[PDB]
Amino acid sequence: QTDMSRKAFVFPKESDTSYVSLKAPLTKPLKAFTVCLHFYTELSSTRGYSIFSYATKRQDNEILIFWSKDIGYSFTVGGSEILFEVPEVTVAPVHICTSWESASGIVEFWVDGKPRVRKSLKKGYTVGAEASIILGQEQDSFGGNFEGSQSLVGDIGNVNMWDFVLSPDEINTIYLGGPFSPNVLNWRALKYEVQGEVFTKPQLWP
Amino acid sequence: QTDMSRKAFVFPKESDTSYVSLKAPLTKPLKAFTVCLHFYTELSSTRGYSIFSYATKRQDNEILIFWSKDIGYSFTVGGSEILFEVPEVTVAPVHICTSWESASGIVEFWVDGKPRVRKSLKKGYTVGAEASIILGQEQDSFGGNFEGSQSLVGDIGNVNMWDFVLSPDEINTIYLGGPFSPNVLNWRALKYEVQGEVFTKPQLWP
Amino acid sequence: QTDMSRKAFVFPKESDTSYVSLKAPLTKPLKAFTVCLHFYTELSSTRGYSIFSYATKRQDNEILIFWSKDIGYSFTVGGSEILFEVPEVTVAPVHICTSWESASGIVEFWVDGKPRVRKSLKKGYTVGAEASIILGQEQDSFGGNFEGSQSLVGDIGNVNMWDFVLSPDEINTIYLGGPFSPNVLNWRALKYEVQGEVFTKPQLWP
Amino acid sequence: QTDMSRKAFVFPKESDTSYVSLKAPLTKPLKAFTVCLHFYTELSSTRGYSIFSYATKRQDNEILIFWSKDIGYSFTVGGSEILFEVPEVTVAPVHICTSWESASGIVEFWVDGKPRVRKSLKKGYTVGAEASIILGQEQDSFGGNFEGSQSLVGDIGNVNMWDFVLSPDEINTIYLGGPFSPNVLNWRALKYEVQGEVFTKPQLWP
Amino acid sequence: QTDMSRKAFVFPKESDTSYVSLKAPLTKPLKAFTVCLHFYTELSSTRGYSIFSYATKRQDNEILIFWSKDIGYSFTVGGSEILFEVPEVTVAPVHICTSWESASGIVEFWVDGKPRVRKSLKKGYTVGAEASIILGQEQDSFGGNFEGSQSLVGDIGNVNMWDFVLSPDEINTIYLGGPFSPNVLNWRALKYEVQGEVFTKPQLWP
Ligand SMILES: CCCCN(CCCC)CCCP(=O)(O)O
Ligand SMILES: CCCCN(CCCC)CCCP(=O)(O)O
Ligand SMILES: CCCCN(CCCC)CCCP(=O)(O)O
Ligand SMILES: CCCCN(CCCC)CCCP(=O)(O)O
Ligand SMILES: CCCCN(CCCC)CCCP(=O)(O)O
Ligand SMILES: [Ca+2]
Ligand SMILES: [Ca+2]
Ligand SMILES: [Ca+2]
Ligand SMILES: [Ca+2]
Ligand SMILES: [Ca+2]
Ligand SMILES: [Ca+2]
Ligand SMILES: [Ca+2]
Ligand SMILES: [Ca+2]
Ligand SMILES: [Ca+2]
Ligand SMILES: [Ca+2]
Repeated sequence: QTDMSRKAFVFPKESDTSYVSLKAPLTKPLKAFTVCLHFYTELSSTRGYSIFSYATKRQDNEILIFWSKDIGYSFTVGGSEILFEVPEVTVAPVHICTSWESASGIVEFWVDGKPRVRKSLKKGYTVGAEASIILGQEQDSFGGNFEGSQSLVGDIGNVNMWDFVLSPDEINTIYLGGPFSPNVLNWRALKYEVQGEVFTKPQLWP
Repeated sequence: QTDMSRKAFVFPKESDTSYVSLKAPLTKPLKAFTVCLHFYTELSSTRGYSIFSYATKRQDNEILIFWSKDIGYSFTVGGSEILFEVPEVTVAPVHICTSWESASGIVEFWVDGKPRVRKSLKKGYTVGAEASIILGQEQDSFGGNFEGSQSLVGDIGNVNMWDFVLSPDEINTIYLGGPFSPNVLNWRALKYEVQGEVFTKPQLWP
Repeated sequence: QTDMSRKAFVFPKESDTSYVSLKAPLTKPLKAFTVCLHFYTELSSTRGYSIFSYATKRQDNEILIFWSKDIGYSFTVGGSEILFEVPEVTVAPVHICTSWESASGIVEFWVDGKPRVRKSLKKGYTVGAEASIILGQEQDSFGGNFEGSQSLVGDIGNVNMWDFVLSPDEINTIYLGGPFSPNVLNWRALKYEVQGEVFTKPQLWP
Repeated sequence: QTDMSRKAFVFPKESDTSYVSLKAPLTKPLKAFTVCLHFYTELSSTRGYSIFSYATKRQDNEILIFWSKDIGYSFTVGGSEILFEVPEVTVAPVHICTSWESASGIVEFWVDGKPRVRKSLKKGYTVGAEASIILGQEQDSFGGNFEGSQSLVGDIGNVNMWDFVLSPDEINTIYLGGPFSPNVLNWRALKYEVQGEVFTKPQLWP
Repeated sequence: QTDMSRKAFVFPKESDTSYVSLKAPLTKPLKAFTVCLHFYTELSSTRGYSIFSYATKRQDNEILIFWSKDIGYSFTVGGSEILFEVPEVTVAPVHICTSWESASGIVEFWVDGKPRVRKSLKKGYTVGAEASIILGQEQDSFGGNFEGSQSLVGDIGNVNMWDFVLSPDEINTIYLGGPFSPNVLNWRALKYEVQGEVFTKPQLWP
């Protein structure tokens, strides 16, 4: 357990061996979830990068948040991809929240507290519980097989994960700075593991 | 009767068989009306879509609100079309109010509480009372014959219908969030019928 | 006498025979004046139109306010024209005030409470008193000879006329909505005459 | 002495013989000064014009503020010119303050209370005391030889001149409209002389 | 010791021999530092210029802050360069803070109180203590060998240097004018040496 309030992981330069591993107390498979986080990078105009890699032994992309240059945000659960197009890209810290529900397949994508339209993806699916969560790298296998061209170079922090779907009002308090209690991943109670060239410094965003 | 406050219909993906059917207790033909609603979609840059389809046995487009790509808003009553051009299109939730009067033919179109100029359309017409109201699809016949390329993909809600013309001051309270009583269709007392892949989730707009 | 507060004239569709005739209790010829009004139309990008036509038996353009497409506002007194160029045109309600002085020829043109530079026009002239004032059409003769391509299609209201020149401080209150006592044309005590396809509905602007 | 508060000089139309002559009680030559004023004109997109002409028997451009079309602001003291480039030109009232110091050659140029970078001009010079100050025309000789193509057409006022350099804090109060005491030219105690077609009317700016 | 509060150095015109030399009480080599300053110039659109030149006998570019036209900000420590690209350049006063850490190589770059992403540079380096600090010129040798095309023409002031890395909260107060205490270079206690055509005048920014 570590209180990571006001701190953030920083990946200074592109690398093949830098990443942090988040550990989750999972026991039941997920029928829905919600992931929120902050990050800041200039790469969005040069190439793409991995933002949040959640892998399983049977599926290297169990749930992945990815930025594809010139296209926008890429959101894939269970190997199937959906896109949230973004034309104008301005370099600044950004806050994303994204949720998925099995019973309906609806996926919500919030960017800086403002919601994007709702789309479908993997209706009826069930996400694996025994996962490997990695920041700063894209997983091709369980916790391994990283591509350096998918590295994240910059700051990442404030990651929080639930096992249900957050309502608009809850998403607002999360972005606005209100008190929320995650039940999967908690920034204020993080069990993590550092590997490679990564540092912990005060966060740049408010 | 269903109180749909803070809830909205969501059509996740393009489809040919998804729609909700609103039921109206009409007895006299309409000599004027006013229709208001919220909706949110990214389609406006890809194609056009149906926003509100009100059909009669003799006229498949008794009153229709439609978005034509690259042109703007399309408003047709009794088969006759009038346009409200829109050059710049920004993706976000939008609130539309539109009214029509027979004695004058004047049509008003409000977008996010700001009015567009007044135009003429079907002066002296009389709208049919035995209608079929459909959301998420365009009607070519009484409650049927849907085109998939006219589907609405996204959120729609807060639909309310009167049988007279609302004054500017009245429209304001509806947009600003005040307490009003619709007299044709009431979001707070909706008799509807769901069909296909459609869901009811908390609304995204305030 | 009619109190026209909060009401406005609407010319829904293009026509050749629609207009209202304002009646003025004039006795002395005008050595200066000031005219203010609201209007709202989309025509500004399609063609030109007449906003306020003040005609005399000897001069069909005794004082005329006109929008010439691609050029801007046209202001002519006694047959002589002056232009206030406008490059960017955005469709929305607009408030114009315009004054003329004989002793100096100075003309002011205020748009939405913001003034344009001062220009000269017909120094020493004297405007006729026995006039015909028409809204929605352009006069080629005393109260007649309308051209349909000069029609005004939209809303017009809040027209008020003085027989002297209004100061900046006064113009401000008129735009902001303060109490003024006109002595030629008074919206709150209007003697007018309707003709053709014209209607009276609540005003759209605040 | 005349208090010209809230009133302004207006040059309605282009002319060769319209101008006002400001009279200054000078006795010592100027080793530094500061000039502030308001003005409003549409010419900036058509041609250039003279804003403030201070001439001597030996030097027709002892200190001149000039707008050169497509280039920006032109500032010349003692016959030597320096430029403050301006790319985008928007038509509205503008407030300029400009100062010069001999010991350093530093010139400051403030536009609407915001400063431009500092530049050099005529270090060690000494400005003549027996000058002719003219508004609305450009001087080629002592109080004469006007070029009509250099006329200023519009409003000008609030001109005030010191014999020292105003600090940033002081410039702010001058722009905001606070109590300042000029010791060369004072709007509230102006000894001037009108000639030609020029008028005194209330100012358009606040 | 000199208190330079509210004052700033001015380099009026391009020159080869104008510069101020800041003197620092250094004894130990720097394992990290942070530099903050204000500056204002129009050159950014014409050519590049030196902002802050810190040279050693063995390295003419021990730490240099430089603006390269059409590219953005150039930041080099120990001869190795890293870039913070800037596409749009608007002329106005600007406040920059920049820090470097040896243990991590992380460099932060704050512009007008807003941070750019974190990058790596010269991890494990050690900056020399016996340095020559120059403003307004670029050093090719210890305190000499200036290129005129690298001159800074405009205002510079409020320069402050620490020997550690400032946190986001500290950078904020420094931008706003907080009670910060530098321990290398202090604007409120500057031991400097002036040379050439440079002047000390009140600062232009707030
Ligand atoms: C199987 C879906 C792959 C999603 N994909 C996004 C493509 C946008 C650039 C990331 C590639 C993951 P990978 O490196 O393991 O192959
Ligand atoms: C008869 C008027 C048709 C109006 N129309 C708008 C055209 C703008 C793209 C929608 C088409 C209705 P439809 O699918 O039944 O033919
Ligand atoms: C005699 C001056 C005419 C002014 N004119 C403005 C031209 C800009 C399009 C309106 C035409 C008046 P008209 O219809 O009676 O001839
Ligand atoms: C001798 C310097 C002349 C400065 N000059 C500015 C040129 C920018 C268009 C105004 C011309 C003064 P002039 O009319 O007496 O010749
Ligand atoms: C050795 C690195 C040089 C950095 N450089 C920035 C280049 C961007 C225009 C300034 C040149 C220093 P110099 O004048 O001594 O050669
Ligand atoms: Ca993968
Ligand atoms: Ca990979
Ligand atoms: Ca149809
Ligand atoms: Ca259809
Ligand atoms: Ca006509
Ligand atoms: Ca005429
Ligand atoms: Ca001259
Ligand atoms: Ca001349
Ligand atoms: Ca160098
Ligand atoms: Ca050099």
